[PDB]
Amino acid sequence: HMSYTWTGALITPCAAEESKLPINALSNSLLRHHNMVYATTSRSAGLRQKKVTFDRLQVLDDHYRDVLKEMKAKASTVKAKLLSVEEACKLTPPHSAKSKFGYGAKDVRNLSSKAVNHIHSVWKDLLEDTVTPIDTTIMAKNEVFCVQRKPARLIVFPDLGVRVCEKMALYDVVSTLPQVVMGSSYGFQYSPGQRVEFLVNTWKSKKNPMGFSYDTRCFDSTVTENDIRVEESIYQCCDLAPEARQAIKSLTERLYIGGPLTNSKGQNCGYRRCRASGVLTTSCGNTLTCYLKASAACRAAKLQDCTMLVNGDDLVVICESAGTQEDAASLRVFTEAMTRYSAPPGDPPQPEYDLELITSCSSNVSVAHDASGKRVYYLTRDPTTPLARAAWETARHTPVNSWLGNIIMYAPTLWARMILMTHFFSILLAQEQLEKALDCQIYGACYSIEPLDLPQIIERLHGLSAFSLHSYSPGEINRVASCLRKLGVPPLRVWRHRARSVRARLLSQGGRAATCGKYLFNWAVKTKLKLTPIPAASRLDLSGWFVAGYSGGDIYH
Ligand SMILES: COc1c(-c2cc3ccc(NS(C)(=O)=O)cc3c(=O)o2)cc(-c2ccc[nH]c2=O)cc1C(C)(C)C
Repeated sequence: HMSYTWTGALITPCAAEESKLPINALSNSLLRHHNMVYATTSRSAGLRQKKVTFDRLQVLDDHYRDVLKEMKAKASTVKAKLLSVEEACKLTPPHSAKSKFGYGAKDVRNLSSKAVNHIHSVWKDLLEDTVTPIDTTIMAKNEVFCVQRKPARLIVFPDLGVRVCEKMALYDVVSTLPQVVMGSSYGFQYSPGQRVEFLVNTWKSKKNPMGFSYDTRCFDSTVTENDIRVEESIYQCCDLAPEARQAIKSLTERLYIGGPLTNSKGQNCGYRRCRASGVLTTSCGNTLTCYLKASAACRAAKLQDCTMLVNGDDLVVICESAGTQEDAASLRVFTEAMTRYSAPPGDPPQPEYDLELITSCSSNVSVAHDASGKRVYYLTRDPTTPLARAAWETARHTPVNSWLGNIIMYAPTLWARMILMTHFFSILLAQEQLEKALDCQIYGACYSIEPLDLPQIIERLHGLSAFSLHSYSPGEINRVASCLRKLGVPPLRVWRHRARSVRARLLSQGGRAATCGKYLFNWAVKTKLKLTPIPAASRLDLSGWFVAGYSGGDIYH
């Protein structure tokens, strides 16, 4: 029961790959330790192949079937709709990988007769054939990190025509089913502020709280045929149109369970028998499976009052403590149950008795103070990877602007405000590109956003307090200052000086640029301006922002 089998053919790139941090005239103003930053390339794909390839053994007990029965009872209350070709076309990212059959993402988005006719023939084939394995492309992802080198992560995806069909059959399912099945445990329904609120309220709801994050080693590879069939039985609980049922069965049999792996040059690389990382159901499938195995493992370990928080393969459990030493033994049993369910740990989970010490989705809760001096909880993270990616983005245009996604998601943080906002607004001002829409990712979905709209976006997600936070915690300040010394990033005092200039330059432009100066950089001036609700923020359509996760799902909003 191997996750993969391989032919020996290489995982090949599509274009030139850079591993060394590109340098330009702007680089040194952000980061001096250039050799610390690198990008993964297809050169390390062979090492990743070794890591992801293993035998999976699964032992399913009564706790597993009991949780699954409860999940199916909730899933049966869901009604989902089939999307039209046209509706599914419009969810396609403008730079999504082109089809092998003579059309691309822009042809799909424009509803070109050629794209639409091929999609209809792919759909008809799904309904008529529920056996033939569907082809997939295997690629090495090019991602930027700081040293201490990771081999490239792999991406496995079917053709563009298949991806549009996945949307038609399952978009409504993967967007609505997880919150119904998992309720408040479904992480992707929350904005960062709502996630903090859920974590704080959960922690407070326990008499003697204990919390831990559970890291599964190579989660996609641990996903078995059983897991993928169990996910399909959950989707099948929904009230569906007859064509959607048939398409879901077909996609499960032909694509989700497994299939051949083809490199960018058209050679057969091998065969997958685990989760494909680049399908519509990757996020929903991972969330459901992680929640199922973990809820079952909690009952096996006799963990009292376990509240889960699940986002794909990312898991946080908050429960009642049985005493520090009993909690450590309880965690070893939870781990043994997860292992029998084919979800062994990367790092062994550690019990935590301080909410701020739990790391989940690379993040943690911290505390600052608003303008009135009131304690305010917010989400932060170690800024090393955001800063390594900002350095890359300073010298190269990339398909996804991580700095923009990081400013959006981490707007209240000391590091996003003082460094990311300051640096990138300075760059945009110099290029007169404040109005230019840029692509970013929020919970795996793609968005096109104008930097000029950041004050309204931030107000809507985090509230006006995101522009007034001060008196950050010593632990947070120390982590940021340490990260800056390690990367050779100028100290926070330099950023304050630069921000005063960026603020003045923005205010000088007037209009929307002045609003950016006023709201984003009020922290930089000694005599602070009174920050009132931005009229434009109320008009924002932010409906599908925090509904579901779509990592690898090829979604554009
Ligand atoms: C939910 O966790 C997040 C996540 C977050 C966490 C996460 C954890 C696990 C997975 N796993 S998977 C591939 O199986 O779906 C997928 C995801 C995912 O898509 O988004 C992502 C961000 C984020 C940061 C910067 C730009 N864009 C973003 O989406 C912020 C938060 C916080 C903790 C701040 C709410």
